[PDB]
Amino acid sequence: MIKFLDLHKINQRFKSEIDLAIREVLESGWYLLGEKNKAFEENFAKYCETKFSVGCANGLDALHLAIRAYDFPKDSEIIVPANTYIASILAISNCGLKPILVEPNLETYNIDADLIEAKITEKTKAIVVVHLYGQAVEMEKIWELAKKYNLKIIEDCAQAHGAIYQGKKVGNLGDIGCFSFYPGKNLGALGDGGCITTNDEEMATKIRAIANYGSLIKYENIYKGLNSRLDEIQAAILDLKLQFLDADNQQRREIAKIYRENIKNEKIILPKPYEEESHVWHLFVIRTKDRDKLQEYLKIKGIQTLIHYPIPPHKQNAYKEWNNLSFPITEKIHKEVLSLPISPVMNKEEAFYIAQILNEFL
Amino acid sequence: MIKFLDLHKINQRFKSEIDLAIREVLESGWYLLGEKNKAFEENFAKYCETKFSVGCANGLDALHLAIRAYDFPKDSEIIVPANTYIASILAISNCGLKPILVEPNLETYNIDADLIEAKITEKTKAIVVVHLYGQAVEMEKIWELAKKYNLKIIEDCAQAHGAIYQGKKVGNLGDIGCFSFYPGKNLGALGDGGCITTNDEEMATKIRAIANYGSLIKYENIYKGLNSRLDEIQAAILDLKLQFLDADNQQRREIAKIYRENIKNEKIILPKPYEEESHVWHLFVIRTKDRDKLQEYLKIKGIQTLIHYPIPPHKQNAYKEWNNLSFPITEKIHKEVLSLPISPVMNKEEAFYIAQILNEFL
Ligand SMILES: Cc1ncc(COP(=O)(O)O)c(/C=N/[C@@H]2[C@@H](O)[C@@H](OP(=O)(O)OP(=O)(O)OC[C@H]3O[C@@H](n4cc(C)c(=O)[nH]c4=O)C[C@@H]3O)O[C@H](C)[C@H]2O)c1O
Ligand SMILES: Cc1ncc(COP(=O)(O)O)c(/C=N/[C@@H]2[C@@H](O)[C@@H](OP(=O)(O)OP(=O)(O)OC[C@H]3O[C@@H](n4cc(C)c(=O)[nH]c4=O)C[C@@H]3O)O[C@H](C)[C@H]2O)c1O
Ligand SMILES: [Cl-]
Ligand SMILES: [Cl-]
Ligand SMILES: [Mg+2]
Repeated sequence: MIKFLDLHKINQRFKSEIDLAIREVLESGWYLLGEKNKAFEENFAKYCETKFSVGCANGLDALHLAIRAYDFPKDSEIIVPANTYIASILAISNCGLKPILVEPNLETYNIDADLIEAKITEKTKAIVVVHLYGQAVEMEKIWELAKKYNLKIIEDCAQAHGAIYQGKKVGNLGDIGCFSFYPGKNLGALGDGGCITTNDEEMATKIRAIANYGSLIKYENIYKGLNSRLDEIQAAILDLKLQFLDADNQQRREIAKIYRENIKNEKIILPKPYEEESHVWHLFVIRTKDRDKLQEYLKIKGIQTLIHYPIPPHKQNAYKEWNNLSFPITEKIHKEVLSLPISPVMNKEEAFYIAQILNEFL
Repeated sequence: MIKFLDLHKINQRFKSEIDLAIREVLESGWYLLGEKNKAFEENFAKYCETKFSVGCANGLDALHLAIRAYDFPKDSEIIVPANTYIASILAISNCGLKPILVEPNLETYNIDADLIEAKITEKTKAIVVVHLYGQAVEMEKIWELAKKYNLKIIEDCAQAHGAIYQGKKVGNLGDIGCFSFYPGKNLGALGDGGCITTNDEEMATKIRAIANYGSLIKYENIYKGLNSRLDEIQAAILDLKLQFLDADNQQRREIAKIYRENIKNEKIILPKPYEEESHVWHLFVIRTKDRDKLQEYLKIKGIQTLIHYPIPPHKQNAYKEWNNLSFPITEKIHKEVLSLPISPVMNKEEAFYIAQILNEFL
């Protein structure tokens, strides 16, 4: 069976270094809010070329912190892509604000910036751009509209660690970037973890306070806070893995290159980034009309696949109130997408096998 | 320097077992939602004598999950002790509900059940009882009022793992129990972690869903959820430490016994539990009129102390709107309390040293 994502094999490359990093935390007797978090924040900010980074508990919490720290009026709207993973939208709902869905461009699977303005109202306060599947959103028209309406740009970078647009890294393309370090991400922990990136020192400080019960000074609570911290053990593992992130992303890109050049099936639509540095290939997403039949065929041929995603947020029981809204581009994507195996440790001869098996489906 | 709480020394007792447990998780390649969480939940439910336990990210999240899962009307009130750690109150605020503060009994530092009814309204939906410092709340009058008004009882058990009232463990004294496993707690992880305990299978299932983005079935979201999980590494460490929790609590109780029998200073008020099994001695809290002078004297004598707590929630900037409300019993406690060193690994001869140093303060 070709595995979709072999996390044991990804992390086995660092077995001795992970052991030493965990043992350093255990021997420090400091498990939270410590030197490994400080070093990881400094190094991840440097990687994104932001002045600041603040660790937190997971990627949804990163988004919740970014929105909550703005303290927008309770009737505020936040624009968000209709086809993202449900967590990008949950963050807005969980802050008590109104998500306003905008279709992706079918060509990019990312928010269509030329559809946003039609949904801006006097209540709009922010845009959550999602760099979906590893592709950076083309930001030029988002920058224009954000400034025209004095909106904040909140990047959901959970799937796109290291992606580039106009020479800037995701996490440095708006007011604040929000990251997941869930174990399956392009930079994965061995547990839940997240961070924000920003150049705004006052927002970095406010988020660091809110994520620690609202406290920067022992015994004192400035804000009504949350509890959203990155464990020292996980910061230590992330800091050692960060050194290899560009190389891992390049390894992914070489699998994507095999698929993009060797799949020749007119009934399968391949991902096509606008620039190679814009895509770090968290997910390699194809579209086909017979998606469930293709997944079963591939399974019979020894190839594990997952769907990102089969049910869009507005069709979930969670968003029952939206189930009769029409987002036909999003609906089509969710009926047609399948994710092919891709990772930094995947053998290239498996990608050639998969490409020819896909060509035999036609 | 006698340390307040030596976590390295607490965890050093389990050095080889923690190494083996972490390595089992790493070699499984399953870091979340796995066998260590299943085993820990089963064993912690058995320990509390509840049918169910659901792991989550931390103790505040445990409380947030318990309240959120009830889906109370948005104008609802929740009764909570005025003198608890601020997180018990943050959980209510963060769910968009109205905290209604009730004074503790000065004799117990726990909610005065004979002051609750005066603050019940038609909007009251629950009581958050807090087993503060390790002492179980006397529940008989809380049970009576909860049933009279059809209120839910949500136990904040963060400080009281293993405490007993009327032969039942904290976490089995209401509708749902909420636990912290923050590293300093009587059962501590090596990172953030938490759980709920309950006999209600439908609430356990709903909380497990909400804590995993609202999803029990892959690709499907029943509820608008959060991301609040217990890492497999932390569940593994908690499960091995749970075997020693009663023995660690008894070791704490023996330090408390030294303080309670050997401090003879009429200007210092000692903690006095109603039954020995009701107190697991997370914190050993004294009161004195010259609290800041006593803390500095003890520091000069080589004894580290902390304050639980010096600023009550209603006086915090976080709750600025409450800063002119009067809770004189809570205010007095916060001006007078100091916590003496106590832990399962503290040397008993240090407790005798501390007791005689306190007697020399008079
Ligand atoms: C745009 C966007 N925004 C915010 C978020 C929220 O970030 P978070 O709060 O940090 O999760 C996400 C998360 N997004 C991801 C989402 O895309 C989805 O990802 P998925 O690929 O379907 O997830 P997975 O199935 O758990 O992992 C994939 C492979 O990995 C293997 N695996 C996994 C684990 C955990 C393991 O322990 N061992 C394994 O071997 C099993 C699978 O084959 O579901 C996850 C729970 C979310 O974190 C997002 O995409
Ligand atoms: C009633 C109630 N409800 C809900 C909650 C919320 O639970 P949570 O969300 O899980 O935190 C609490 C938490 N309550 C505690 C609260 O009592 C307070 O506890 P504290 O004793 O003042 O905390 P501490 O100073 O961090 O730890 C004490 C000693 O431990 C040493 N230490 C600590 C750490 C973390 C370390 O890594 N290494 C060390 O050596 C240093 C100190 O000397 O602050 C904590 C952050 C909360 O988690 C509560 O009391
Ligand atoms: Cl649209
Ligand atoms: Cl009162
Ligand atoms: Mg965590």
